[PDB]
Amino acid sequence: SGFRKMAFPSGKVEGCMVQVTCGTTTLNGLWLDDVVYCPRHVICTSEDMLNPNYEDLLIRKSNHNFLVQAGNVQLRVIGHSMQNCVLKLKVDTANPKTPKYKFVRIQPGQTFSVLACYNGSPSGVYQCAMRPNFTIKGSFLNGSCGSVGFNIDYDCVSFCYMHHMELPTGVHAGTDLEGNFYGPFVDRQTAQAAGTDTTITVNVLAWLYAAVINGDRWFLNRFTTTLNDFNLVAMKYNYEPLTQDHVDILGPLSAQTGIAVLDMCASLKELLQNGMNGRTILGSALLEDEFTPFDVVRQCSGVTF
Amino acid sequence: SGFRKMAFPSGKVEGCMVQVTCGTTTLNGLWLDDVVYCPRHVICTSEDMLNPNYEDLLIRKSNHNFLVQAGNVQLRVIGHSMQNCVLKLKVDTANPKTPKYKFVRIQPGQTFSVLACYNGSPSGVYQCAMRPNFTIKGSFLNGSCGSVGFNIDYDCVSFCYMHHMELPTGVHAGTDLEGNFYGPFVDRQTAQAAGTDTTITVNVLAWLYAAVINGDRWFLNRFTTTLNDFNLVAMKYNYEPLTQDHVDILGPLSAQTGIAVLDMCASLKELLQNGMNGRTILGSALLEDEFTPFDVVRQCS
Ligand SMILES: COCC(=O)N[C@@](C)(C(=O)Nc1cncc2ccccc12)c1ccc(Cl)c(Cl)c1
Repeated sequence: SGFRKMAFPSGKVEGCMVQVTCGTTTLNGLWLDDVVYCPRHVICTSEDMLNPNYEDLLIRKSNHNFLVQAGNVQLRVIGHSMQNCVLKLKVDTANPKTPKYKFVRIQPGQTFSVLACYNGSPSGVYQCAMRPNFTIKGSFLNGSCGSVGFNIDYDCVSFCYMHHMELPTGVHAGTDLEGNFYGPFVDRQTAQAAGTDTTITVNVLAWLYAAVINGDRWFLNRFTTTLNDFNLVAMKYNYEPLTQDHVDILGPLSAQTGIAVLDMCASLKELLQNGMNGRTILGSALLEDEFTPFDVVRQCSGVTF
Repeated sequence: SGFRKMAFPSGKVEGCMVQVTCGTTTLNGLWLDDVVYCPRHVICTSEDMLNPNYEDLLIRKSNHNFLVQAGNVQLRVIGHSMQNCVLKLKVDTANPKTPKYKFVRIQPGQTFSVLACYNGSPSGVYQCAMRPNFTIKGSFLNGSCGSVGFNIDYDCVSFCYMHHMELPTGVHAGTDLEGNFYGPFVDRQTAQAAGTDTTITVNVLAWLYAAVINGDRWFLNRFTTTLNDFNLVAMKYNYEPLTQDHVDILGPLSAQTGIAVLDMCASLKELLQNGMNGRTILGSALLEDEFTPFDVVRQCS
């Protein structure tokens, strides 16, 4: 029993965290094989952040301008290239702690673990979801840039995020490991605002299935709904539309609990219109949307890494 | 900015997780140096669970009855001893991945990370707190026994918990790494019930200070209170009494935010009386009590 917000074990990623220093800026880098990946804004100071020509700033840099530190060992930079918003520092040493890894771009609603680092040193791990507005509600302080988001698939680490910045509302923006931003964000100093967020519907439904698996049934009802009627109601409460893909994905949880997805939709529909009424689901007074259907299965079955 | 429930990086503890098998039972062990620590109930049979004599069952066991597996390598048991509710299996290999560590016994209200394992294999990490009733609200399935609770402070792993059992309410009971149970629990199938839980008041106040640091001030008020008047109100909502130690502990957060501890106590009384009114504090509609004053300072500086 129990349902906690659980991150993947961070050991395989901790062995990849390095400190990258370029001039006055110190952020984190991800050392995989003989390459160190980090946000390209490390080559930026104060005027280099306002209106920056990154190709122009990078051509002016030499390999010895980047001080890379793996623990107490300085890594020798032998090359530098830029792919989108990520800087790639070729080093002389291949990381012996390099795990089996992939660079994957995730979709909104998908969750991943974040290993928050400061000065190439891991300080915490947490689980969060790529919001529909492409931001992450992270916990980051100055110096966290270059902290990575990942999923662990069997023995393979799928890197899906690199932290670049904090928006004025306290939410975070970053890129996949190929330097492509998540959302309409750019890596510079300009007016950028996160779009109005929406709730990840498939994730709330998965979390309601997890509540049923844990003995919380108070919200269940005898009613069912059509997918169209549910989406008409969901749109009104700023909830993401539920597709037939989502209904299919929730199939195993529906089979395990004996509650059809559209029957669970009718419970969510009542919860949106009438509220919790002083009651809680899995210790929460709000509908949780940062557990995917796979996360629920993984935690309520016992999958290991 | 931001406030998340944050666990410590689990790498240093992952390198210590082994699988311990004794007869039909398979749970997790913690391999530190040449010793593997695990719950002593790994030696228990079917009829030897309601009233087990552990000294008697252990004297009947030999080193080859324990199959210890570190990844795909079978470790060789060369000794066995029992310290309270933990079994210590002396092995012939010192764990090369052994970090700088300590065994620390924590007090209720203290937080720690849990690395949940199944068959000596880490499946996930989460944060939780020692409840005032000495249980943890964990997420554990059968086979998670021997999973450990830890804190990491300046390169050193402080082991503070080892999972032993699930109570009938779904909450969990376990021991410190010296085998001493937290709470009035025993490692027997006897009728055991967790005492009625209470909210960790000092932790809620620390979390309200974290909300102020993050710009959330809606709950603040013009009032202050006496510690006695606060405790009289707190006990009515099943909140732990706030001691002068707690008031002292919240001093740095009080200095940083400019809100006196007893002034924040008056905010908390009002929150208890009125509720949230559709508003949230740090993305929560409930008062969070699983962040210590030390966690708040750590995360906000
Ligand atoms: C055959 O195992 C039955 C069982 O419950 N065994 C465990 C081992 C048990 O509770 N363990 C489990 C741990 N954490 C979550 C658990 C969720 C579900 C089930 C089991 C959990 C048990 C039981 C009674 C005692 Cl006194 C002790 Cl010390 C241990």
